[PDB]
Amino acid sequence: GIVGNIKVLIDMLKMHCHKRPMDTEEAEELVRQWENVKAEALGPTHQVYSLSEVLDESMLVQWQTLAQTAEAKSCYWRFVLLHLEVLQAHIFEDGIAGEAAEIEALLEEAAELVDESQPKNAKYYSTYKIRYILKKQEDGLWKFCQSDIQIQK
Amino acid sequence: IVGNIKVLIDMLKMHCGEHHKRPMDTEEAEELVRQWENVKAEALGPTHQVYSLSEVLDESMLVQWQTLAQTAEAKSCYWRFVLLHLEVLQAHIFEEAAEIEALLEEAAELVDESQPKNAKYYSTYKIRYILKKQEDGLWKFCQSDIQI
Repeated sequence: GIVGNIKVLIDMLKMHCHKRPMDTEEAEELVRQWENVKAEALGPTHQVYSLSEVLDESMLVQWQTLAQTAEAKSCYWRFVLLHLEVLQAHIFEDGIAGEAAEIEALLEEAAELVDESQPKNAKYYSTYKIRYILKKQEDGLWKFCQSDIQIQK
Repeated sequence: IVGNIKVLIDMLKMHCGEHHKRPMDTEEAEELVRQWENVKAEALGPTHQVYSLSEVLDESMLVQWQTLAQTAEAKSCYWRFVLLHLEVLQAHIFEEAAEIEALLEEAAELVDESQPKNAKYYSTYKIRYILKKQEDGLWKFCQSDIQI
C-alpha cells in the first residue's frame, strides 16, 4: 500500500542515482501547496521538515522516508506541475471527533532526477488521475493522509 | 538578446513584476548541451548557483544569463526546470570555435511564494550555439540564436 507515485520515484532513484461539498478553489490551493512542498522536500534544498506541515500518517511517513533517502544518496528532483484540475472535492464526518475530505484531481507533471555524477539525468513526464484523502487536524488546517493514483497515461 | 532569454525575462515580469570545417563528436556536443542545461537550471533554481554560469558561458551569453539570474534572486523568485528532450542535430568546429544546432524541449515553473499558483512555461524549439574553446582547453557557450 505505497502512496502516490512513490514507487516510480524509488525506482528512478535506484536505477539512476456527513457529506458536504468542498469549494473547488480551496481543494485546488491545497493540492498546489502540497505540490510545492513536495517539490521543496525533494528539491536541491531538501526541505524534509516541510512535509509535516501538509502531510500526516502514511503520506508523511513514506514521503519523509523518500526525501531522506534522496538526500542520503546526494540526488535531488526538479518537479514541474504543468496542469492541475480538481474534479471532485467533498468533506464528510470521520468517526467520533474529526472531519475527513476526498479530492479527485487530474495532474500533469514532469520530473528530472538530478545526478551530478552523470551527464544525462533521468526524466519522466506523466498525466495521471489521483485521489487524496485528507483529515482536518486538531488545529484548523487539513493534512493529506493517504493518496492513490488511479489512472496513469 | 541571445536565445529564449527574453521569454524568461517576460515570465519574471508577468509573475514577479510587482517585486575550415571539421565535424564535432555528437556525444560530446550532447554532453556539453546537457551540462549547460543543468547549470542554467541550477542558476535559476532555488539555490541560485549564479557563479557556475561563468564555468560554462562566456561573452554575451554569460552577461545576459547572469543578469537574469541575479535579477531573479534579487526578487526572491526561482525557476524549476525540467529538460524533457535534447537532440543534437549538428555540431562542427572551426579553427577554436564550435557551432552546435540542437532541438530542446523543456518545461519550467516560476515560483513566487507570496502567490499560491506558479507561472508555467513549456517550449519545444531549435537553437544554434556558438562556442569558443579557451586556453584551459574547455569549451564555453558564447552566443545562441533561436531558429525557425
